[PDB]
Amino acid sequence: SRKTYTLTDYLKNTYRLKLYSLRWISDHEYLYKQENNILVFNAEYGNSSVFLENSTFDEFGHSINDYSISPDGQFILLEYNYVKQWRHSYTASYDIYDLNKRQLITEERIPNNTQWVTWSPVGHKLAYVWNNDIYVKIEPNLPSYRITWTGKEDIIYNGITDWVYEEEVFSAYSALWWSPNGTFLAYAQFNDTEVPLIEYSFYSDESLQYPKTVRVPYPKAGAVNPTVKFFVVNTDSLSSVTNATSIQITAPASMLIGDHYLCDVTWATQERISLQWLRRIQNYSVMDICDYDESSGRWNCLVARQHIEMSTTGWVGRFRPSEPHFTLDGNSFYKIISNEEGYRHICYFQIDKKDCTFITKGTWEVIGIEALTSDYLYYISNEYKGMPGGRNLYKIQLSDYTKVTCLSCELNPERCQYYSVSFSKEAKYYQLRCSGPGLPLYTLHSSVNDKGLRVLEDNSALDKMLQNVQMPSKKLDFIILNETKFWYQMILPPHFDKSKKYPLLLDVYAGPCSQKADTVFRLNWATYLASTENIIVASFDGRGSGYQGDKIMHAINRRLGTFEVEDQIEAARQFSKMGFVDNKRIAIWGWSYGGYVTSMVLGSGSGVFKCGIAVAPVSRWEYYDSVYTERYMGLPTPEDNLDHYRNSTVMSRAENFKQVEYLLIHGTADDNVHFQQSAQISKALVDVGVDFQAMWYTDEDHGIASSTAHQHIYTHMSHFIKQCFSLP
Amino acid sequence: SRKTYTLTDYLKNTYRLKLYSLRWISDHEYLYKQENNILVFNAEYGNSSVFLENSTFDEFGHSINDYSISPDGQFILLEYNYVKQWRHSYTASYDIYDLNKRQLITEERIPNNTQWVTWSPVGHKLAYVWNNDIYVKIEPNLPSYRITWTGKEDIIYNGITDWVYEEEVFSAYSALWWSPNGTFLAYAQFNDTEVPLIEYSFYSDESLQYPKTVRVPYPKAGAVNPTVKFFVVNTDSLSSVTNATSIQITAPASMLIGDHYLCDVTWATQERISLQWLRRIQNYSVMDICDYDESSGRWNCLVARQHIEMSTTGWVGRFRPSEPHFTLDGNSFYKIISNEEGYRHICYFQIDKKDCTFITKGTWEVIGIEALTSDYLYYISNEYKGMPGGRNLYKIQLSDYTKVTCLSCELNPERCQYYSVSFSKEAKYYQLRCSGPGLPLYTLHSSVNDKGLRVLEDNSALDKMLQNVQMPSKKLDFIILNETKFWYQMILPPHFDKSKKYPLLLDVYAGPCSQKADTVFRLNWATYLASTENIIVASFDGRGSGYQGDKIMHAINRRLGTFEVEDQIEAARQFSKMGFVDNKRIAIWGWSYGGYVTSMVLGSGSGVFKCGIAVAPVSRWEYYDSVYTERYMGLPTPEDNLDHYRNSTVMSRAENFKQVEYLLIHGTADDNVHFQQSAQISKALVDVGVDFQAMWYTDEDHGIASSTAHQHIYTHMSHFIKQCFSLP
Ligand SMILES: Cc1cc2ncc(C(=O)NCC(C)(C)NCC(=O)N3CCC[C@H]3C#N)cn2n1
Ligand SMILES: Cc1cc2ncc(C(=O)NCC(C)(C)NCC(=O)N3CCC[C@H]3C#N)cn2n1
Ligand SMILES: CC(=O)N[C@@H]1[C@@H](O)[C@H](O)[C@@H](CO)O[C@H]1O
Ligand SMILES: *[C@@H]1O[C@H](CO)[C@@H](O)[C@H](O)[C@H]1NC(C)=O
Ligand SMILES: *[C@@H]1O[C@H](CO)[C@@H](O)[C@H](O)[C@H]1NC(C)=O
Ligand SMILES: *[C@@H]1O[C@H](CO)[C@@H](O)[C@H](O)[C@H]1NC(C)=O
Ligand SMILES: *[C@@H]1O[C@H](CO)[C@@H](O)[C@H](O)[C@H]1NC(C)=O
Ligand SMILES: *[C@@H]1O[C@H](CO)[C@@H](O)[C@H](O)[C@H]1NC(C)=O
Ligand SMILES: *[C@@H]1O[C@H](CO)[C@@H](O)[C@H](O)[C@H]1NC(C)=O
Ligand SMILES: *[C@@H]1O[C@H](CO)[C@@H](O)[C@H](O)[C@H]1NC(C)=O
Ligand SMILES: *[C@@H]1O[C@H](CO)[C@@H](O)[C@H](O)[C@H]1NC(C)=O
Ligand SMILES: *[C@@H]1O[C@H](CO)[C@@H](O)[C@H](O)[C@H]1NC(C)=O
Ligand SMILES: *[C@@H]1O[C@H](CO)[C@@H](O)[C@H](O)[C@H]1NC(C)=O
Ligand SMILES: *[C@@H]1O[C@H](CO)[C@@H](O)[C@H](O)[C@H]1NC(C)=O
Ligand SMILES: *[C@@H]1O[C@H](CO)[C@@H](O)[C@H](O)[C@H]1NC(C)=O
Repeated sequence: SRKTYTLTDYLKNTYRLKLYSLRWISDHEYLYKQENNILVFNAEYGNSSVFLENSTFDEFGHSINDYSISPDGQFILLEYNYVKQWRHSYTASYDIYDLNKRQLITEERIPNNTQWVTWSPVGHKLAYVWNNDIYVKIEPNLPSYRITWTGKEDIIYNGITDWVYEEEVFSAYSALWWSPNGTFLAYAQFNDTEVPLIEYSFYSDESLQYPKTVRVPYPKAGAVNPTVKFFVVNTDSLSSVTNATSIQITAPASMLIGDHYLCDVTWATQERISLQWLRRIQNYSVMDICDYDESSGRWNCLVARQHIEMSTTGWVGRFRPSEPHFTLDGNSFYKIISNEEGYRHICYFQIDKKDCTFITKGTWEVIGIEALTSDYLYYISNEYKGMPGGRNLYKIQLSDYTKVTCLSCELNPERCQYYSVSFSKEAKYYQLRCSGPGLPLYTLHSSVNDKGLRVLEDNSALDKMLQNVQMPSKKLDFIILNETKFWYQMILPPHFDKSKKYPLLLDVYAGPCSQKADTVFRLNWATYLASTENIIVASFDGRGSGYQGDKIMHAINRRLGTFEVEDQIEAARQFSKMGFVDNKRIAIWGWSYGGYVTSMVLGSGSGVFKCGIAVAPVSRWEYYDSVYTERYMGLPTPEDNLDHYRNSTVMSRAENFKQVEYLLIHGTADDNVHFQQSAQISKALVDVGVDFQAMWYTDEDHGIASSTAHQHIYTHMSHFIKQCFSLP
Repeated sequence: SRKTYTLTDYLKNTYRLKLYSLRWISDHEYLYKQENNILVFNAEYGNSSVFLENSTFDEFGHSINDYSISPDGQFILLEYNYVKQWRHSYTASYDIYDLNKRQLITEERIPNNTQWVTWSPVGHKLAYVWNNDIYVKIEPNLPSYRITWTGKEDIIYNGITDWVYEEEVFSAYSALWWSPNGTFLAYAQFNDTEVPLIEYSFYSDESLQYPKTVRVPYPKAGAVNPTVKFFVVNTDSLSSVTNATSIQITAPASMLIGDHYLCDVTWATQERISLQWLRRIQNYSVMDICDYDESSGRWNCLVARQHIEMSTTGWVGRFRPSEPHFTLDGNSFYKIISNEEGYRHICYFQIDKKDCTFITKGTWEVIGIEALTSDYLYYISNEYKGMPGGRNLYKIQLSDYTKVTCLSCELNPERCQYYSVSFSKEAKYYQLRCSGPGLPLYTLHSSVNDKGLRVLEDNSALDKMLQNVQMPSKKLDFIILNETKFWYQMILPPHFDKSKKYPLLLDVYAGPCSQKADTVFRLNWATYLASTENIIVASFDGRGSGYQGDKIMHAINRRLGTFEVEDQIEAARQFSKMGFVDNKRIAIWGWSYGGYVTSMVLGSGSGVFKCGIAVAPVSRWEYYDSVYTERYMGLPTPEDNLDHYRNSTVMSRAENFKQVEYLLIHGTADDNVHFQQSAQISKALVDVGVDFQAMWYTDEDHGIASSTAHQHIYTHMSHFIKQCFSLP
């Protein structure tokens, strides 16, 4: 066809995927960003109208980052001056705008540097965090009622997470949860007094004469963790001339014996809070159901209705214990739980009753409970066809658990095998979101019929463009390594010939609960390596991987660095048993956990790999964070699992790296997997005679995310792959 | 047959130069280590006696780092437990041993972690620094007096230097100076209170979980400097119940007007100190000459005894104002001053007189004054043959300044063109120390007659070893740019011929006062590049270089990054004009200042250089230290020289590096030229799109000089020059 997908197209984004990201604002209405105008669309009858003329700029002159409308409709927040912190955390400035008047509130403004803002779910109350303390505005033009006073930089956090709870427990900076009608404000406080700092240099722009040492409370494996308290405040009874009153609700006594984590907060009703707790050995978990009591102000959590969850073989959850989806009445909930057969399935709990009824079953897993109605529960799963790498929407009839209906399986079954869903409020309308194996398809539905109303974006211009390109295909299949299936994918070059020997990259992540063999569509680096340079970029899911039952996933418990690494050698070995793969040209690469896994493969002495690349790798598990590492490994005490902590290091395999070419990459401002880890790889290689290639990225974080640095890292890695595979 | 000088032979140190490391202890005797038996030798007659046996000090329990015999012979310091700090500084443990008995001094011992130790010049007194304070010890067994109390880590340095005084002022961790007979002890005090810290990480062993942040008071260009005060204690009047009085000698009013340094301390007489100060703009210096009185104990410095040394065109000194050489009576002195013509020569000063009288002149420079008797002043110079990178010993009859006589020129004129000298006490004997261009040759001589007594070491065993190895030859010659001779050296391959086109490396330092073209013999990395791989390694001293007058040296004044860069490029243009060099295979490399000029050459755009390697380079003069930088640059203020601080960065040349292959190298614990400096080069290259090779070194300093990291850096660089020059 004359043309390929080049590296320049990946880095500059020539061939664009169009998304259809909408925010629901009611039970029937949503917002979309059509050009620079924000339109509201009525999802029943189809019609739309312009809500924001004046764009993305003009209301003060500032380029706006977000447009959060209050749920009653009367007000709007304009977010400006975004300053990224870590993965979810940021600071910004916040002007509140009156929509019934069309004018700015210059009375009692939210101060710049604000860490978090959230409207109450009803009305127009605000709660915001600023300087580690919570603030509450009853009206947006009236003074803030301050609510905590204990906040201090790097030490006490009220209403926002610390480093490790952000990245590793909640997946979020926020630690405010409102009651559904707006009355109570629940919040968690974190305490980082005795937690040790990672210290790293930051060089800044050229004019900064002395480097800044950036210092971050960060527990690594075995270290002193943070501590957690949990509170509730009533907002309707805040005194205008006295202090707020925050009633603590203490964690259950089976948690207070050790170090523990608060891992979930979901309000069941206006007067009921569900709270999951996790022991530091993350295989024992306790939910409290905590009702208010109007005669005392307090929160009682009767131990009878608390629900225990545990693991005798791994850890509770996929990363954390799963979220309960309550029924409206308060008195029951559904929750994803691993069953007796090993597989993760929906389970119905009744508030004062032990155990659960499994409402789903089989050799496959539920991914998430998406929406709960009077008569249906909607869920995504990988059930369809026996493929653990596809996603489809389902609905269980709650009066007859045998009446499950797939709502997305058959809509376009060759093009669309990987769905997600965004439901409106009360679940009246649902936007399906296909994302492979053909081009992303975005469609709107009503829940009454399951009939489709409109097609929101079909990716037509993306299609028409890509018919010029010699595009690669994806094989998706399995290999039976015992009796059990293990899944894989291959991006194969265009014009692929089974009687020709191609070079073979493994893309690797490989960590606990990962998935790399999937039906998703991607325009990435691997698309350039197959399209232009004729490399098969394959990828394997082995022992330790997710979405397939705990006999696969929990294979790696107390044993990181072993079977996820060894089955990746077996995957390359197996692909080279097939006769379209060159034996003399087999690279391996990953980022992060895959950087780690790549280095352990390179240092195993297998013979199979000529070269590899490790970007921002872990190298030794005592250098990475406590919450993640000890979830799988235990504690690095010799009463526990110190022997495997020490036996699983990249450093202790340094000797075998002279059999291989090696590129090591890392960002010097990595707040996540610190530059330490790569500094310890490189020193071990130096101390044993091996030669390798290195590349630091000055000031770049864990994602190596800057536009110039992203262009550079992939250009450098391309030249490494091409020299290794003998390509001009 | 014949083998070749390989990289393995360089690294493992196969062909070893024997030196002759003697140490004078009298006017007629020296000590020399043989087998860890230290022997004393008699100079005239040549006989020896074993003074310390190798088997003695096994019972001690430790491997000894140094021996230091007292000037009366009654004692010895045994230094052990060496722990390097910076270039000259260290911490140690010290036992004293009695040589009239044969036992250790058991009580009143020098503490552990002592920073510096020195005997008085006559006798057996001990001044030591520990915890930043001076302690005096009149007899080895008696309790130590405590001279100072103000000592404080990182802040107050009594009798030792802070960072910048160690590196750039004294070349020495020491800041004690005894009087010749031992009655007085003088000291500097540095005050680093407001000097900004520089911060960097230290990762340490694999077992260290959090990286430590090293912090060092370090004044960068323009930043607040340390201050200085100067003191003298009479150590024959220390009270056993009260503190020692320390009389402070104050600097001249013409130094106290702004910032300044104390740059030389020389005792002239038993009651006469010479002190030499330098303004922060280092083109003005004042020598005070301060006499004691027994009338009060004050030290009065007469202004009718001050001598001013200015510079009209650059800075005072080669690196600092030169050391004075007092005659015995103390009333007159000789020092190396720049004459009217710009060339450095010996000037005879008389104390009360203003002017000086030149004792030498010509088109060459005096390197050092090495001895002063009543009849002769002995000096090293480059006069011989017109060669600015040769060295020879001279003597200058003080009764007749035209009766100059070269003591070393004609000894072995083909083998020996680079000398140094060590005289005995009172200058009765001298060791000459030839360094090339043949194998090093060590000889002893008598001063009364200039008769050679013996050969001490001749490197006979190395010469036998090298007859079976194909060694490279060395050309040392000159080009003529703008009517001036500028010298170069070429290390030419074995069996070299005029007809082939050889690839050319260009080794560089290039800094102010440097000399990379000389007559000294070396077995180095360049010897392997010539021997095995057939690479001409070349070197050139352009403008800015020393030894050739101030018309060449002060060309670079205020102007670093300018003519020294231009002239390494023009030297490589010129070397291509000779027909034996491949102009598609020029490369460039240096270390430190040489990595700065490598970088400024590689980013010039000249077309000459295909590749190069900057190791631990400067990149911006505001990141390097104040004392060095501002010597040649002024202050980085817009009232001074800011504009040229900004024009002369590597970063502002980043876009042009797209034309050249590039390897940037740096060790992360470099306390001298910080890892900051390469980290801002790489940011600049990234933010502009240019690929480059990188290499870091975890915990290596400015030297990159561990056994493992020395093997690894030179192996990695060897790969880069081979693959650039297309060599297998
Ligand atoms: C699809 C899905 C669902 C889900 N639910 C939770 C998380 C989650 O908690 N993610 C945080 C995580 C990225 C694992 N933090 C650790 C981290 O960053 N690590 C670990 C070692 C290497 C390095 C990397 N990369 C991720 N998903 N994804
Ligand atoms: C021949 C000779 C004799 C001598 N006596 C003293 C000094 C001296 O004190 N020199 C300053 C020095 C120790 C090199 N510090 C500066 C330094 O290390 N720099 C400067 C920028 C790059 C980096 C390097 N390399 C130099 N000489 N030379
Ligand atoms: C910071 C803090 O709360 N420290 C408490 C202190 O108040 C108490 O007096 C002491 C002895 O009982 O115990 C500490 O843990
Ligand atoms: C849609 O049309 C009806 C009026 O017939 C009404 O709901 C509203 O004006 C329109 N809504 C939107 C979002 O455009
Ligand atoms: C911060 O708030 C101030 C009010 O103090 C406002 O004038 C300004 O626009 C805000 N943003 C910045 C970047 O200062
Ligand atoms: C934070 O925790 C430390 C113990 O790590 C304790 O001393 C301090 O009192 C706590 N502060 C608050 C506000 O809870
Ligand atoms: C509220 O209490 C805090 C102590 O937690 C105190 O510092 C503050 O003065 C009180 N505020 C008011 C308005 O009384
Ligand atoms: C919200 O529910 C609470 C809890 O019972 C009740 O106190 C309050 O009256 C309700 N408020 C609103 C606005 O509905
Ligand atoms: C949790 O894991 C540990 C470590 O493998 C094990 O000893 C313990 O029995 C497990 N189960 C519970 C409920 O603690
Ligand atoms: C050298 O020999 C003479 C004569 O025996 C002796 O007096 C002198 O001490 C000896 N010196 C040494 C260092 O052995
Ligand atoms: C210094 O301490 C070491 C122990 O590290 C000990 O062996 C030695 O005897 C001590 N030396 C002195 C002079 O106190
Ligand atoms: C050191 O200097 C600081 C000013 O930076 C001053 O406060 C202190 O007194 C001085 N200390 C000594 C021992 O001179
Ligand atoms: C000075 O000496 C007295 C004893 O006379 C002693 O107490 C004091 O420590 C010394 N001075 C200082 C500043 O330490
Ligand atoms: C050293 O010279 C000084 C100054 O003249 C005098 O006070 C002292 O007596 C002399 N000491 C010795 C040991 O010669
Ligand atoms: C020192 O250098 C400055 C800066 O170039 C120059 O203006 C001045 O004349 C010199 N000052 C002295 C005291 O020689």
